Amino acid sequence: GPGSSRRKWNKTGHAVRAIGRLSSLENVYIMADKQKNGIKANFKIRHNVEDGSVQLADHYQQNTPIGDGPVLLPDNHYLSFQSVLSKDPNEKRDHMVLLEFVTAAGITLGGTGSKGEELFTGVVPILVELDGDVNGHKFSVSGEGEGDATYGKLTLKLICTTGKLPVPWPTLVTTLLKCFARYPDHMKQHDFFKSAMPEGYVQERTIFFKDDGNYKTRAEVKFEGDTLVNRIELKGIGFKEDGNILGHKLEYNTRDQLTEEQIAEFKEAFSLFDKDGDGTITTKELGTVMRSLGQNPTEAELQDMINEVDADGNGTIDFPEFLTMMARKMKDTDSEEEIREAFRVFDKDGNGYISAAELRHVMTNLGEKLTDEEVDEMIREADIDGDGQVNYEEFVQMMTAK
Ligand SMILES: [Ca+2]
Ligand SMILES: [Ca+2]
Ligand SMILES: [Ca+2]
Ligand SMILES: [Ca+2]
Repeated sequence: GPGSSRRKWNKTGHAVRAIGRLSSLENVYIMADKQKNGIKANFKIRHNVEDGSVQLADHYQQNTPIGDGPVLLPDNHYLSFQSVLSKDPNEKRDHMVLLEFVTAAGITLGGTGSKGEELFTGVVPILVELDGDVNGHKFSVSGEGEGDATYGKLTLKLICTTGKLPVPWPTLVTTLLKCFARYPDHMKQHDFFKSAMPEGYVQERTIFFKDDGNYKTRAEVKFEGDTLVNRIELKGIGFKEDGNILGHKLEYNTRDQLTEEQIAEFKEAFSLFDKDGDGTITTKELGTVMRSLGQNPTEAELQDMINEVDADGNGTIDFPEFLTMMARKMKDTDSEEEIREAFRVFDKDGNGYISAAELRHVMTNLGEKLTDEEVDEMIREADIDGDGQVNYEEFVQMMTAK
C-alpha cells in the first residue's frame, strides 16, 4: 500500500514492537476454577539473560484448597508484583534473600471476608522447603522469613542445603505465598488464598522456559503451628545442559534496583502518612500531612492525586502502590528538580539554608518525634562545611539513598 517505503518499514516495526509490548503482561491474572473449587493463573516472567537477551517463563498455575472449608471464589482480578533479590553478605551458602510486594487489583468497586484472613493481620513467620530434581540434578532449598499481609510484604531467606544450586535463583522465585498479597478492603472477598487458610491450598505449576525445559511444581501452602509453610516438590525436564538455566546464563537482579534498606525507608515514610497504621493511605490521611506541611488541597484534589497512583482505583493507596510511585525512575533532571523542591519544603524561610528548627518543623508536621539533640545531631550529620546549617549541596549529598 501507500506510503514511503520508509514509512512502511517503520509502521510494520512499530506494530511488531507494539505486539511485544502488549504481550508483556506484567500483572498476574487470577480467574476462578469453581469446578475445582479453586483458582488458576497463566502468566509469564521475563528473566534477563546475561547477554542482553531474555528468558521468558510461561507459567501455568492451578490452586486448590487442601481442606474442605468454604473458601472464597473470586472474580477476575489480578495480583501485582514487585520482587527484590539480594544477598546476605553474612551467609556463606548458595542462597537468595527475596523480598516481594504483592498487591491485588482488577475490580472497580455488613462486609465479611474470611475467617482465615485474620491470621495475616500481623506478622507471620514463614518456612519454605523445596525439593527438586532438574534433569536428574537433585537439590533442596530451605528458608525462613515473614509475611506481613497489610503491607503486602514477604521477606524470605532461602538456602540451598545440598550445596550449589543447579539452576539460577530467579527461576525459583515464583515457586518459593500469595496469601501475603494485600487485598484491598473493597475486594477482600476475592482473596481465595487467605480464605483457604488455616488448612491451606495446593499450588501447582508448570513453567515452560522457551526453547528450554519445563518445571513442574506442586506445593502445599498451609499453617503449621502458626508458621505459614510453603513446601514444594519441583521436577524439571527437557533442559539443555547449557541453556540459560542449566548453564546459569541467567542474571540475578537488575542493577538500578532498590536495596532492602531503601524499601525499609519507604515503609517508614509510608507510616508517616498511615496515621492509623492500617496499611493504606486515605484522602483524609494525605490531607492531614499536606495541611500540616501548610497546603490546602481540596477533598477532590486529594482524590485525584491518589487516583493517579491508586492502581485498583479504590481511592486509597497501599504500600506497594506507594512503593511503586517511589520506584519510578525519572529523567534525572526531573529527579534533580524533585530534590530542589524537597529542599524548598525543608528550607521554609527559603533563605537557602536548612536550620535546626526548620528541620524540626518538617519532621514534626510529618508526624515524627524528635529530641533537640537528634535534630542537632542530624544537622551535624549533614552540615559538612560545618556552618551549623544545611545548604542545597549538603542536602543533595545527604539525600542520596534515593
Ligand atoms: Ca490508614
Ligand atoms: Ca489502592
Ligand atoms: Ca532557611
Ligand atoms: Ca553547612
